[PDB]
Amino acid sequence: IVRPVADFSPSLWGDQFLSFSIKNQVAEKYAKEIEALKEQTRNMLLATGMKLADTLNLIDTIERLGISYHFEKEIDDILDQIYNQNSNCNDLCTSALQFRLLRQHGFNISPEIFSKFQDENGKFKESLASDVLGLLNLYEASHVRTHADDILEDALAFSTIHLESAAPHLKSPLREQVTHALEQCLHKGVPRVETRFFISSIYDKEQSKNNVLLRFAKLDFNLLQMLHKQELAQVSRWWKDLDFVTTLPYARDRVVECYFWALGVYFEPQYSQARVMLVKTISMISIVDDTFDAYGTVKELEAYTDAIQRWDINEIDRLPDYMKISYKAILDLYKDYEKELSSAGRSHIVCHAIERMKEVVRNYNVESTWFIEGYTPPVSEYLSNALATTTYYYLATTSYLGMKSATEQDFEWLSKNPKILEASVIICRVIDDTATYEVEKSRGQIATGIECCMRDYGISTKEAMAKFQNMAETAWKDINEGLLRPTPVSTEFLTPILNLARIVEVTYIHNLDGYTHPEKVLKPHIINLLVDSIKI
Repeated sequence: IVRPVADFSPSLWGDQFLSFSIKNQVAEKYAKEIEALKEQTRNMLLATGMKLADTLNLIDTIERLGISYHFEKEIDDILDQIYNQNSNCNDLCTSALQFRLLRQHGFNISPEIFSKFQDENGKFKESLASDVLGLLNLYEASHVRTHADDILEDALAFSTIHLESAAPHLKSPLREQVTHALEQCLHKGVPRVETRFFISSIYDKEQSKNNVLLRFAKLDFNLLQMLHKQELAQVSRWWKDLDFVTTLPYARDRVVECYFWALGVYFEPQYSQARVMLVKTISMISIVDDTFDAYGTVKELEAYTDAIQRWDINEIDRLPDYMKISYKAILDLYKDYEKELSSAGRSHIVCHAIERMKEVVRNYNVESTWFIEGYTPPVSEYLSNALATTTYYYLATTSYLGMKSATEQDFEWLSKNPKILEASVIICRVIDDTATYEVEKSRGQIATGIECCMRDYGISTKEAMAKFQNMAETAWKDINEGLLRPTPVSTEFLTPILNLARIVEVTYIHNLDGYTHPEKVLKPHIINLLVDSIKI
C-alpha cells in the first residue's frame, strides 16, 4: 500500500506551553484586590435613580470588559425591570442598545421601538446619517434579529454605508472601534477575543474611562489567563505522552488550536474541568478525521468504522497496527471520563457523547464511499450525511460532560436535535464548504457541498455560494430566536451552542480555513489570549 505523502504544517508552537509555573504571590495579590473592586462595581450597578441611558451604558461596558460573569443576578434583575417598564421615548443610540441587550439576554422586546426612526416605507430616515454613535449601536443591533424582525431588514445596509463614510475623520479611539466593528460585529465574535480588543485598544484609551472598571477588567483577564495556561500545560503534557506526533505522522498536530476552540465555548473558571474534557475530544476526533481523509484504505476504513460501532477492546486485532493506536486511545479516553465524573455521581452520562461519536464515524465512512464511487448526491442527501461530519452535534454533547449542573433531561433535549443546535451545525457546514471548495475540488472531491448544490439546482459556482450564504443567515435568525424566553433548558446550556457558531465565524473570517492553517487567523488570537498578558 502506497499511502499519500504528508502535507500538513507542523505545530508552530513547539514546547513553549508545556511547562507553566504559576506565581502564587501574584495570583493571591490579584484575587485579594479583585474582591474589593468586585464590590465597588456591584454598588455601581445597584445605585438608585440612574437614567436609562446611563444604566444601559454601564451594563454594556461591564459586558464588553469581560467581567459581567460576576454579576449575572444583578444584571438580569435590571434588564428585567427595563423590559417590563417598556420605555419608548429615546434617541437612536439608547433605543438600539436597549433592543440589543434585552434580546441577547432572552427578553423578547418588540422591534416596533424602531418605527419612529423610519419613514412611511419602513426605510430608516436618512437624516440620521450624521449620528455616529446611533449608527454604531444600530449596526450592532442589526445582527441579533429573528424571523419576526423584518422591520430591521434595512438596518445593516444603512448603518454600514454611513459608518464607512464617517470613519476616516473620527477621533480616537472611536475610529478604531468603528473600523473593528465593521470587520467583526460584537454578537458573532468569540467573547475572550472581543474582550481583549476592547480592554487594550479601546477602553484603555478613552478619556472618559472609569478607572475602577478598567483596573478590575485588567486584573481579572490576567488572573483567568493564569488558569488557562495551567490547563493548556496539563493538556500539552497529555498530548506529548500519547506521542501521535511520531507514531501517526500523517495527522495534524493541533492541540493548541483545539484548546482555543474549547476556550471559545466557555472561559469562566467554574468550567475548567469541562474545558479540559472538551479539548481532549476535539484533539482525538481530529486524528480520526485525518485517518479517513488522507491515509486509510477503503478496506481499513470499513474495519475501523465497525470496530467503533461495537466499542470493545476485543476488536483491536481486526485493525492494522497503526489503527490499534488510536482505537485504544479513544476507548481509554472515555474510561478516563467515567472515572473523573465518578465522585459527582455523573458517570452514566458519558454514553451520550459516545453515541454521537459513533454517528460521526459512520458518516465519515459514507463520505469515503461517495468519494471512491464518484457519487454526487442531491443537496438534501448531501446534508443528511454531512451535517454530522462537522462534528458539532458531538462537540455540543461533549461540552455538557464537565458541567456539574447538567442533568439527564438536558441530554435528552439535546439528543432530539433541537432547532438551535441544528442551526449552529448548519452554519459550520456551509461556511466550511464555501471556504474549502476550491481546495477539495483540486483533490478530486466530487461530493463537496458547493458541487452538490451546483449540480442539483443547475446553477453557477457564484450562485451556489450565495445560496449557502442565505442558509447561514437563516440559521443565525434561528439561533437568536432560540435564546428567547421561555427557553426549553437553562440558558447555561444554550450559550455553548451559540459559542460554537461564533467560533465558525471567527475561524473562517475572510473565507479561509483557519484550523488547518492557523498562521493567518488563529495565531494572533492565541498570542493575545495565551501568551501576552495585558499591561497594567
